[PDB]
Amino acid sequence: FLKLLRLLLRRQRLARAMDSFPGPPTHWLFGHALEIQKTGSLDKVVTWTQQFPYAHPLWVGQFIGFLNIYEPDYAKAVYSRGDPKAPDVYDFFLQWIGKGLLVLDGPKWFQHRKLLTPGFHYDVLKPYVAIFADSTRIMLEKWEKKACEGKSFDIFSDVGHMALDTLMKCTFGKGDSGLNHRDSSYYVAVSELTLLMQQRIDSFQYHNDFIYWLTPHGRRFLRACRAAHDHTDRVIRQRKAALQDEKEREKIQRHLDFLDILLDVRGESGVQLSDTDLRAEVDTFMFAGHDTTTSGISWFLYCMALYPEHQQRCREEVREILGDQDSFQWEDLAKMTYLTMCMKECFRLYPPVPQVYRQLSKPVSFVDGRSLPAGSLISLHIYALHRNSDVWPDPEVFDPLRFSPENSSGRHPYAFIPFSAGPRNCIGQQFAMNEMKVVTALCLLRFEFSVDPLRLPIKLPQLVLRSKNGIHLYLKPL
Ligand code: HEM
Ligand SMILES: CCCCCCCC
Repeated sequence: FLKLLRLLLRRQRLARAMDSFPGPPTHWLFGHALEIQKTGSLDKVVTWTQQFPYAHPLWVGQFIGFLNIYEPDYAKAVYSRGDPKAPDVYDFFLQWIGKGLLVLDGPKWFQHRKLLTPGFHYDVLKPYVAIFADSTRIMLEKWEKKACEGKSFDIFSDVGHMALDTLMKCTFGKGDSGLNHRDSSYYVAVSELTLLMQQRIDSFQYHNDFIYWLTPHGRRFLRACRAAHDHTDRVIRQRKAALQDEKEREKIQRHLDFLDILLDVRGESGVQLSDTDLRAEVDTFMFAGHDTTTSGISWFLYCMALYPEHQQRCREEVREILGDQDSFQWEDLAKMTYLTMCMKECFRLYPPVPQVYRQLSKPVSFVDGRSLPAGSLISLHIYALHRNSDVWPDPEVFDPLRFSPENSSGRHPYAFIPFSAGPRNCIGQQFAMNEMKVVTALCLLRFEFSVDPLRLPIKLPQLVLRSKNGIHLYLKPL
């Protein structure tokens, strides 16, 4: 009883705050869940976006109500203020990545953010360029054999194994050994975790913790959680043991990679992390550092396939930059200006993270006079934001030149936020951008990509942006 009364009072509170915001009709039980759970609901939200300027309410089951926002001023008003993440959504992370940097709020988040930000300084990243090329070459060898077999194949999983391996070699001290059967067990568990958690987000019956853990869904989730934790436990043990080597420990001790910072080599961290805190940050970054870039690369190579003229331009840019070099140098990534424009245009139409959430700790007033109070829930729809017609002429049209120096000089700084923005932006953005430029550059020099008209990708939200049917492409070796 006590709890049910509070539940209805919040229900009425959240609803009243959004009364100045008209929105689509709500089912009496599911709210908007039934539209959201359909294939294509990202595009149905885009249509709601045209019917309701700026923002519109959004309900999952008549108890939780978000304000879906999709206009730059509205995005800027919230995502510049470092309000906490929406606990109704991010609490589902807890059995999986825990209270790591993505879930933390408040001054503990800033401590860890201060702690981990040196791990992604460009001097730490320069050596990673060589690792990116090695791991890509391993993937491209597999691909030259499949290609000569004549059938189209899904590239997503191969890109993921490659991304996972390159993430661990770069930021977790993995040695030259490479992928092992156990690494694929981790990869498969993330699929299950992001599948199930995305469905929990859209399924209000699964919201209550007590109930969820009794369902087959929740038990499946907790089996996957343990599988992920077995992986991160080994990676941690392995690096503590490897630092017991005299040669190795002397060597590490100017700039430290991600996992060594956490392990507080050289004592300089100035913060003491619990084992819980440590594993949560490893869980968090092991996930965020490969799931996202897998989506980005895979969707990019799809966009290059859809648009061979752009693909050929990118192929010629990177070919001139490489010359007779054995491999690209960190300095070369800046010259890939046109590849970067296509990559941004890809992320506009195919954002690797299409939706994020906040819970306002303070009120906010928007550019049109409407406002919201503290305690309300914000749903940043990056997908619709990037297709906003008031901001992007011909939104569905792929045009890399949208991101030329001239055409972006007066860009609203919150129009194109695939890595978010404000204090809770992506810590890994330049790690990711660098990885993806090196991988896709080598991909284009080695293969020419075309789509499969029989198996065109369908967009599938899954925390990051996946495909219902993979990304099946045809490859020509060169
Ligand atoms: C294509 C690449 C990437 C995309 C699209 C992406 C997207 C995002 C987004 C949208 C956020 C905000 C989270 C929210 O609003 O809830 C974010 C934050 C973050 N990303 Fe990424 N990310 C990328 C690459 C990376 C990489 C490479 C790593 C790890 C090495 C990573 C780790 C994280 C973490 C830990 C945060 C939280 C930072 C904080 O709260 O201070 N991301 N990312
Ligand atoms: C609720 C969706 C958030 C996904 C964040 C992923 C961070 C890279």
